[PDB]
Amino acid sequence: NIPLEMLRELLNLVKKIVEEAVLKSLDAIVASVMEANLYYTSFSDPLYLTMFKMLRDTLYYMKDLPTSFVKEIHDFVLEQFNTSQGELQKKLRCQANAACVDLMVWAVKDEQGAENLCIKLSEKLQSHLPLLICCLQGLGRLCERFPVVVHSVTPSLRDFLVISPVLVKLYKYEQLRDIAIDNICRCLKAGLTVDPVIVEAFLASLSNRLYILIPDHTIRALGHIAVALRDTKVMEPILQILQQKFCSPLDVLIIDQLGCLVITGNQYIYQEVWNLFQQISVKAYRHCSLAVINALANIAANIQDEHLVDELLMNLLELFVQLGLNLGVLIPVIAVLTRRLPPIKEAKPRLQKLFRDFWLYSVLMGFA
Repeated sequence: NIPLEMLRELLNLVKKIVEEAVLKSLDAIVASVMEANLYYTSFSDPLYLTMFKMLRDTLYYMKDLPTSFVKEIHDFVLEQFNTSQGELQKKLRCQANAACVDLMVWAVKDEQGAENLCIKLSEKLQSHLPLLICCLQGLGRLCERFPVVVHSVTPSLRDFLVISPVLVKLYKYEQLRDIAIDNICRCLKAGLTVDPVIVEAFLASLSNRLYILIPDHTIRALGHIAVALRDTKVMEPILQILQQKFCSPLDVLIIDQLGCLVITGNQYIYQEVWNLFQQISVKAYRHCSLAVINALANIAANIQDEHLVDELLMNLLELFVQLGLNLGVLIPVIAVLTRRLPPIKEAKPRLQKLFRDFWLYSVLMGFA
């Protein structure tokens, strides 16, 4: 229960300490002391960064604020931003600038103001790195708060992803990419929260873009959105898209995505993916022969439905007994699966027959 006048005097303190003349005087006395003869060298940038960081933090989570206070806060941050940013267009000031960005997005309460903020950030994006990442975070948060401007911000984020010279120069890394796709997923979920038809338009647009090294980014985004909507008319479209998108070293990470897709825990999806893997194994794209079993190695450790566990165990036992008619690589996954279960006492005699056949084949081949 902080009374308001303490906030007012804190604003007075912060506006008094951001004076530049006092900084110049401190620099002059620092020079006098240095020439008179110590850890710090220049106080201006560190003091400014500390003061802006505390300004951002100490007014971060505080709520229940009427109109005059927030409008004057917005005045402070906008005038400081205009004075500061419009001068370095010729180091550590970017952190303070990003603090100003994070503070000013809290002090907005009008949809038109949000639209103006999005327009300015879109203008600055399509051309310091902390400033860009904080701009992306602010765009994501603002889109999360206001569902109206989602269609306004949907293209601005996609055009950068589908087309990034800075990333190309950096390659010759991925944190910005993953935070960007996370913001994309948050924007999509916020949009579909209010409008049940925007997601269909977005998936149609991404399918059209896929039709026309962008496939790697597209596949990663598709995997991220698919795992994002695991709970929720939405799983069937992505299922059919991934079914129809098959077909080239680009197939290495597709099954990697399928391994994560297995986690969702749907009987039909599990049957489809297991049938696809069985067909691939029977045919043996020879290069994928290793990759697929690697996917199994990842699948074996990420199953939580016991029904799926026993079904997978039976399926791989049947696959092993069928392939007997090269076979020494299928044991590690069985060991990993069986190390997660207590010793078995009795079950369906089908399991007993499968185990007996497996041991018979093992002793025939002399693996023991």
